[PDB]
Parts: sequence; C-alpha cells; structure tokens
Amino acid sequence: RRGSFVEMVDNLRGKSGQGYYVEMTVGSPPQTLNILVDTGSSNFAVGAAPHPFLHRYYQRQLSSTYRDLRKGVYVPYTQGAWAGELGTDLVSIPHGPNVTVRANIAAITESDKFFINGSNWEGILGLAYAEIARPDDSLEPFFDSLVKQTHVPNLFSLQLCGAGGSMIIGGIDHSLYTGSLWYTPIRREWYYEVIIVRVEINGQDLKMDCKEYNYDKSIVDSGTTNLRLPKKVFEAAVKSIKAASSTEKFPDGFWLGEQLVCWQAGTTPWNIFPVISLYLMGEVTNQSFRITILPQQYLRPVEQDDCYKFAISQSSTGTVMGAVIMEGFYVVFDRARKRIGFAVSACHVHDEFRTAAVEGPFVTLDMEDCGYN
Ligand SMILES: CN(c1cc(C(=O)N[C@@H](Cc2ccccc2)[C@H](O)CNC2CC2)cc(C(=O)c2ccccc2)c1)S(C)(=O)=O
Repeated sequence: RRGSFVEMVDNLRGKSGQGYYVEMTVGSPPQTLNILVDTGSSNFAVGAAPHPFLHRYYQRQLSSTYRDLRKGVYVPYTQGAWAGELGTDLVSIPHGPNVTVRANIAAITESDKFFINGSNWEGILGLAYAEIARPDDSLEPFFDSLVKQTHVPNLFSLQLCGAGGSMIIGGIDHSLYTGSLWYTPIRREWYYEVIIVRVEINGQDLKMDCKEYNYDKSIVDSGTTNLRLPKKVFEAAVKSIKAASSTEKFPDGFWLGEQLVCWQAGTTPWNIFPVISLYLMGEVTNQSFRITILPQQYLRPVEQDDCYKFAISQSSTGTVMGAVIMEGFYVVFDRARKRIGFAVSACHVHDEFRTAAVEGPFVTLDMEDCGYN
C-alpha cells in the first residue's frame, strides 16, 4: 500500500460548499495559510491584514525573504474583488511537490465580498495562464514559476470531492479515477478554454447550434461553484430539465437559484432529476466524447432537513464548467500537451442506480466552427 504521488492525495479541504483549498507555506520563518485552488484566474494572493472573516494572514514584516515589488494590484472577479501590493517570497506546498520557489505574491490589504465567513481559506491560487493575470501578463503566475524554477512536470490534476479532494502536482494518481481518461484540447492559453459541441438532458439533445454553447467562451473553473451557461443555453436547459422532472413541480425561483427546496433527512428523490451531458471536442478530427453529471452534482446542499439549491445558472461571459462539473470527475490539466483530461472520479457523489460518466468516442462534425472568434 503506497503510491508515487501518495503524499499529495487528500491534500485539499473545504468547509461546507465554499471552495477547495490547499495549504501553502510562504516566507521565512514559515507562514502557512489555506489557499483556494482556482483554475479560473491567474494571481496568487493572500490576505495580508486583519479581516473579520480571516483567522490568520500573511505578515510580511516577519518574513526576512520578502521582497517588495513596489506596485499595487487590483483584481475583480465575477464575485468580489480585492486590492493589494505585489512582492515575491519563498513558497512551498507541504502536501504538494517537494520543492520551494520564489513566486509573485499579492498581499491583500483591502477587499469587497471576496473572503467568505467560515470558508477557512485566507488566499487564492490562480492556476490559469499569464494572459489574464493582473496588472498584466508580465506578472508570472505561480505554476509558471514552479515549472521554470524546478523539475516539476508542467501538469497538475484535480479531484474535487463534493458532499476534500486531491491536487496532484507534476503528475496523475491512478487511484483517483476509474475507467479511462478522455482529453479535450485547450483551445487557447488564457483561461482553460475548451469547446463544447453538444449538450443532452437525459440523453435528449438540447438541439442548439454548438456556437451558442461557447458563445464568447467555455472554460474549466474550479473557483466557480456553478455550471454557468450562456443566456439562451440556460433558458433551453432549464426548460428541458423541467420537462424531464415533470413528476414533481418546483417554483420558478428554484430554477433561478433564488429559492431552496428541502427534503426529509435522507429522502431526496434524485431519481426524478435528469442527468446532464456535455460533449467535448476530442483529440482526433471529428471525434468527441461526453461527460455526464447527476443531480448530486448540480443540486448543492445548504447548511432533519436536507435543503438544496439548483446550481446551474446564467452567464453573459460564456460557459463556466465550475465545481458542479468538476466534482463528478478527476480533471487533468495537462498544460504540457495543451489538453484537459476527464475521468470518472473515484470520490464523486452518486447512488445505486446512476453514476457520473465519461464515454467515447462519438462522431461530431464541424467542431471547429463551434468556437467564438
Ligand atoms: C457567479 N458564481 C460564482 C463565481 C465565483 C468567482 O468569481 N470565482 C472566481 C474566484 C473567486 C473565489 C472565491 C471568492 C471570489 C472569487 C474565479 O476566478 C472566476 N473565474 C473567472 C472566469 C470566471 C465564485 C463563487 C463562489 O460562491 C465560491 C465561493 C468560495 C469558493 C469558490 C467559489 C460563485 S456562481 C454563483 O454562478 O457559482
């Protein structure tokens, strides 16, 4: 009993459904903080001043290795924003690779609706590319620094286990998934952009031009909770999901995420809700594969009553495959080969009748036209 990357297994945690974080130690002497893993941004930032929702924070004056870059930085997200100061310091991940690097670090001094009460994390690790980094692409992201300064392979993988998980850095651990890994191309290196070519609800094609699914863009984002879909796609998806679950009716607000519905302790009729499938462009011409999630992924619990929120929402900035999608699979961010792999997660939540799935190959033509330009 062991495994090459065994020490990195189960290195993620998450209080409630407020993100997944990994421990990271910065400065000298050591200052360890809980850092949110976010493939939807590219800045490494940590609370650096007292905040009502922070149990601890980065104290630069106590780190002898801290170097001030004398430059401010501001980062607005879909939800929240923070202001800070840039610098560099030594950074290691105790339950990650056995190395230490000097990386850029944004010390968060002011913030608005960023930190979350009870989340237990004090910072964020932007794992996306330099293109979307702030102030600009010259600020090298953490993973770029890790790869350039060490022998760590340019690849990381995530297994987010819903109701923490594993972030394998420099490789893959075969105990985190079952079946085979299917890869989709990273269309462009900024966000982890991918291309969705078909969508089905309980096997039924949504029947929309694939251009709508990627209108603007489609990305894999561990920092976003929901499966966010473009306006038109959202409306059509909701209509189909409602039709598929017609056995029982729910208020309009439920589908909008404004109303919660609770069931008796351990009585949620998962069987009445449909499974959702997204077909992704494959690595061979005209070949695709599909990933399928269950209501256990898109209906998220809320703090003897089990309350849930419909976690598929609308977006005006493209499709965002957030935690709702990632919690059903082991996702491999193979930066080295510009591709993202998906495999059924060994820890995903399911029941005795259904399971998440990754199947292929399928034949899909003109997938190149699905992308937005
Ligand atoms: C709009 N949605 C949404 C967006 C975001 C959000 O903006 N997350 C940012 C990181 C980010 C992380 C933490 C706090 C602020 C910003 C990502 O970099 C965003 N990615 C950019 C391309 C999308 C967070 C949550 C969230 O509730 C959440 C809380 C704690 C940890 C992880 C996720 C929910 S939604 C309701 O549709 O799911």
